[PDB]
Amino acid sequence: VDISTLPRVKVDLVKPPFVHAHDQVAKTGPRVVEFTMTIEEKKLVIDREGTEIHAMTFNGSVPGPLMVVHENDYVELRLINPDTNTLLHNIDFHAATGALGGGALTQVNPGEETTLRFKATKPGVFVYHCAPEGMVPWHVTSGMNGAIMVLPRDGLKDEKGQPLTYDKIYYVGEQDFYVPKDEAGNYKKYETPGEAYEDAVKAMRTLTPTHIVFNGAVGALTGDHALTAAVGERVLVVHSQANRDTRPHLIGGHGDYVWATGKFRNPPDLDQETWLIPGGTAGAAFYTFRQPGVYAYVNHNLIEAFELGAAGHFKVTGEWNDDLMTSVVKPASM
Amino acid sequence: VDISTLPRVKVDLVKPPFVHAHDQVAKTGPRVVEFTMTIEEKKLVIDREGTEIHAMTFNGSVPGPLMVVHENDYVELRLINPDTNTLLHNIDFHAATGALGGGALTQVNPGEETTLRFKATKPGVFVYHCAPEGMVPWHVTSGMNGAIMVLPRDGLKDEKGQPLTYDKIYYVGEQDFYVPKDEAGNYKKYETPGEAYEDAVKAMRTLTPTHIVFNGAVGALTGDHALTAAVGERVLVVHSQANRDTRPHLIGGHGDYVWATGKFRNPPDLDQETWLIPGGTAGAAFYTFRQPGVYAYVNHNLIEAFELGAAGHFKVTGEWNDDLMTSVVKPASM
Amino acid sequence: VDISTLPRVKVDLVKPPFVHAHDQVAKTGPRVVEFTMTIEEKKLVIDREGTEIHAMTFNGSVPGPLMVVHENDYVELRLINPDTNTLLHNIDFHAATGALGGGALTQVNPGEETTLRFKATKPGVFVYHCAPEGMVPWHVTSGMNGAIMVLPRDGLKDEKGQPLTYDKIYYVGEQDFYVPKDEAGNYKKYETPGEAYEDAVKAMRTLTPTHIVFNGAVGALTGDHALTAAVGERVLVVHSQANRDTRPHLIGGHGDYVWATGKFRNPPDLDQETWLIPGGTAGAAFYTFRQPGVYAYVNHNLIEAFELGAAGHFKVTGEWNDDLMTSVVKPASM
Ligand SMILES: [Cu+2]
Ligand SMILES: [Cu+2]
Ligand SMILES: [Cu+2]
Ligand SMILES: [Cu+2]
Ligand SMILES: [Cu+2]
Ligand SMILES: [Cu+2]
Repeated sequence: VDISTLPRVKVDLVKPPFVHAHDQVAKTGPRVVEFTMTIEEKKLVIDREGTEIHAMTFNGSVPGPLMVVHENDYVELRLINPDTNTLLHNIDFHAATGALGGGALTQVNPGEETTLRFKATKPGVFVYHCAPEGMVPWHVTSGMNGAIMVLPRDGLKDEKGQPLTYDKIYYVGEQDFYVPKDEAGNYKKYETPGEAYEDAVKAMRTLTPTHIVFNGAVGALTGDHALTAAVGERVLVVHSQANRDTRPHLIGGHGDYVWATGKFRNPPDLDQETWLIPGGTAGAAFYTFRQPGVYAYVNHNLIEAFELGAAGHFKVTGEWNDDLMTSVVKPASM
Repeated sequence: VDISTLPRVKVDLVKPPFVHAHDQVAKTGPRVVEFTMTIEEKKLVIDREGTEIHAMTFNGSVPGPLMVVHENDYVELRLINPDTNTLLHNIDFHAATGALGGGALTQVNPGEETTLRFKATKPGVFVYHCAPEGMVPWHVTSGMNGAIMVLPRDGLKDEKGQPLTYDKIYYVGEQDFYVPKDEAGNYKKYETPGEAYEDAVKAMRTLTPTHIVFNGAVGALTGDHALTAAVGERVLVVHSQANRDTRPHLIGGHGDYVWATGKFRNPPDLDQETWLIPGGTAGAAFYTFRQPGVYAYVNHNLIEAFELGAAGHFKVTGEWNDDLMTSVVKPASM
Repeated sequence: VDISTLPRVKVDLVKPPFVHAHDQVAKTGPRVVEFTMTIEEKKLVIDREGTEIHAMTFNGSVPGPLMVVHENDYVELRLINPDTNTLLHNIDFHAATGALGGGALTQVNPGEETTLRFKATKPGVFVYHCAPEGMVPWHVTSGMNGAIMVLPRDGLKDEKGQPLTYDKIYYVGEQDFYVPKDEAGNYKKYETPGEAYEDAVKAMRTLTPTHIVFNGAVGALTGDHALTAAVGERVLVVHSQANRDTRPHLIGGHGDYVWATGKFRNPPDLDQETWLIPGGTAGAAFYTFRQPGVYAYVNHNLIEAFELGAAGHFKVTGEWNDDLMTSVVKPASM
């Protein structure tokens, strides 16, 4: 087969929790979709008390952008490592076949550039992350991870076969930070990551994170930055994790359709309250709202949710329904 | 639809691991089932060495009672907070839709009372727990949790469709306690929970429990308080967890039918040895015994089972079967 | 039924990750397969820095050998405890029914021998381990565990029904060691296990392992001891765990067919990137390779993989495929 006959299309990626424009059903044969990502290292504030870390990011955000392609398309990515960085990076896709998911061919030193083309042969949601030889967990637990969705050429289907169309799509990436704290119980500071590597390893070896955040900060999805919807809309939430297990939960709602492993060739589950997403994988949930108000989106390890910071908010417009839930007797003195 | 035409029925709840009387198949249309729960705070001994904690409970037991209703019924709960308590409580159902599962409408200060009515629209086993704004994990990891079973209007079915009828039903609730210990390695004591909140938070932030118990105490289901059955009986064990993952295991037996997420609209699994129940969810297992004797029911994280206290016992009456298992040569010297 | 009419067959077990000779489809009725295992206690080096532990083993290896039988066969095991050991051991199968999986009938003091016969009535992969009264986690987290595969009498089938034949079969057993370290941060040494029991308990109570290894040592499956295959071959990897959850991942590949709980009466999953295997269970993955080169086989808790030592290697011979993955622009300066 000649690759030079398929059409080409350029896409510009958007900062999460929003996704770039796309169609839910394909209207073309296989194509060549062209993305562009610039690695960047920067200081990040990840809580209210002003805790600072040295994060490494794709396109300058934790997590990286969510790419969306169709099955049997050709994904061509152009990765740039500017001259102001200091480390060696390389991407690694869980959707590509062979050569360590592409990590053996995308090693770029500071001030370099590479291009990798692969074929998306399996539909579902997959995880991509950095993976340099000898520093994999340090690069991954600092923010170099993201997801990619390979939709089927015909669309999503329920357990029987009828199509499933969504109105909105959000992308939530959970991230666990292991910040090294000195003997007095205070977090430390450094100048460059090379001074932080040793303490980062020593803190990672304890297997317990210090922070767990949605979208790269505490409260990054609550307040004015909350997600939005209306009663009757259909939302697809793509949840991702790269190093640790997670159990998403939508307080007040359920999961109408859940791919907990994120593979669309399998029939989904029904009426899930809390599903488990293993570490190093992405899951998808499909929900249609039925009541207005504010919703919580948490990791139902309640200590990780309400003590470490893994919580977000939904705002849904609409009109109440006294048949589903009603307050018969308001709180009185007797 | 008029709610005032459906019949009403009052139910009195029973202390676990026993369940109140009910029918496995519905013989009426939708009804209104009326429960009553009184919150109560008390000192609990949770091990053999006499470790004391300040537990908060529904109806004065850890875990709370197990309610049983049918699909599309109307659950009306009347929650009372006596004047001798000191905190603010509110229930939160994972089976109700909207308003944070009912937590935004059931806040009762000490010496108050409220009534909440919702509609059980999805069959399966669900978790309910307390959830006050700012103290969710502290209230939940002290004993304010339980389960509720919404059976289908026609009964349980296997993976092909034939009905599944059980003879007995037991309810096991696993609970993890994070008891604060002082510098010498000894557990601390307090007078009221307000003095314990700070150390409780500091101990919870370590993500490792100090105790893990079945039915609210070490050895609460072993000895004379063990569960009972006979060879040929059919038992449904409803296992619950509210904060941490668990992996139940029946030593010597299996799981004939397992709903690991606890949703009956999904086909069960077959011949499970150890299934995983995520944190903040309830699962159901259906087993028919084939050999007499004593059985262990453990959390197959063996350190949590035999070092922290998550173990219980079954006593089964019947006659042995030399065909399944037999001792050919008893332990000899050669 | 008379047991004395079925044919008998002796099998000699092989050190992992290799399996003794067997057929994928049965060519006889039910038989009586005879195994032999000798318990042995020995000092093991489990890392590069020469950390020593006192391991207890079946047949002198961590993990124990993998037995393979067919459904409805009769497994007869003869367990020997030589006079040079010092503890009391007893095996415990998750595939047998009744009497604590066989632990109540196989207690052998040093210098003894026993024989146990049971019937394999459920197909799948199961875990067996030692379980003495009062020392279960200490005996299990020192290397006394393994797996057993009970194949169906007709062979493995995919989600629709077509047979699945494998060319090679490997067995990977993950093991977590809790080595006690003294106040200076150095691992301790002892003479006999009786001196190590107390510190072993105190270290186990922290719920965090110090080492996590494939096949009983760091780097035991990398280098010249890596697993081998060719492009187009079909491999069945049987992964086991006895105390802790694990999430296997094949970097560069996928899971074509996955039994994550390891029970063959259930339809497998498709196109898994990372599946979760609960603690105290065994799972099976079936993969056919499509690209040559070196593959990583890791626990995708990347801290446990690349910081504690849970990693192995595949070497696949064959010819590259520029259509699946290709390097369009090699790393350049621009
Ligand atoms: Cu990197
Ligand atoms: Cu990965
Ligand atoms: Cu409360
Ligand atoms: Cu909850
Ligand atoms: Cu032993
Ligand atoms: Cu076991």
